[PDB]
Amino acid sequence: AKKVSKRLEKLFSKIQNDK
Repeated sequence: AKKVSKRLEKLFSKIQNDK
């Protein structure tokens, strides 16, 4: 399963909301 992306997306979520 290469959907670990979710966990990665979780860590990047912080940078995403850099408004």
